[PDB]
Amino acid sequence: TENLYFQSMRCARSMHEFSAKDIDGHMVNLDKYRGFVCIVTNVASQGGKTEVNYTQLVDLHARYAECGLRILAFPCNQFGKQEPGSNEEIKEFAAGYNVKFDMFSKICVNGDDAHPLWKWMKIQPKGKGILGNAIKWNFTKFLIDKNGCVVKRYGPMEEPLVIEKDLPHYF
Ligand SMILES: [Cl-]
Repeated sequence: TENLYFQSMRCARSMHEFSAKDIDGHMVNLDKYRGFVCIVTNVASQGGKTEVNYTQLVDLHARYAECGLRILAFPCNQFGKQEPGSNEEIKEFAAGYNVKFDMFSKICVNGDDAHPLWKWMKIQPKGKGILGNAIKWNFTKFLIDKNGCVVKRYGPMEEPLVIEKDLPHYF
């Protein structure tokens, strides 16, 4: 079972209570996203849906950054080992898609070594999965409101443009 080891954290109210290393290795306090609507997603470079996901995320960011949309991308190698490269290589991969949103260092999203933000997101009322809460594949997406609460989860079968219709409610 996936366990928080600071059991307090089952009572965390917001993504803004968490921190993560950016793709350059620097700690980022996620409270910087207060007042912004965020899409948080796990990414891979060698996935079957890598091209559509990066392309559409870059498009949403281009079209809605000025409305308050931010995107946090977390590389993860847990799905067919489809993100095997170094953070430096992943950074250059994203640059080829002209990514202007925020890239993070590679993490686990499932299991005992999952980043705490990911452990927390999947037990939120609106972050729950269909059969259990595990992240099922690359490019699961969580929509986070301006107060840092999880408001919707989109599975790997949902391309990022599907999210577009839901954004105006949270801006
Ligand atoms: Cl994929």
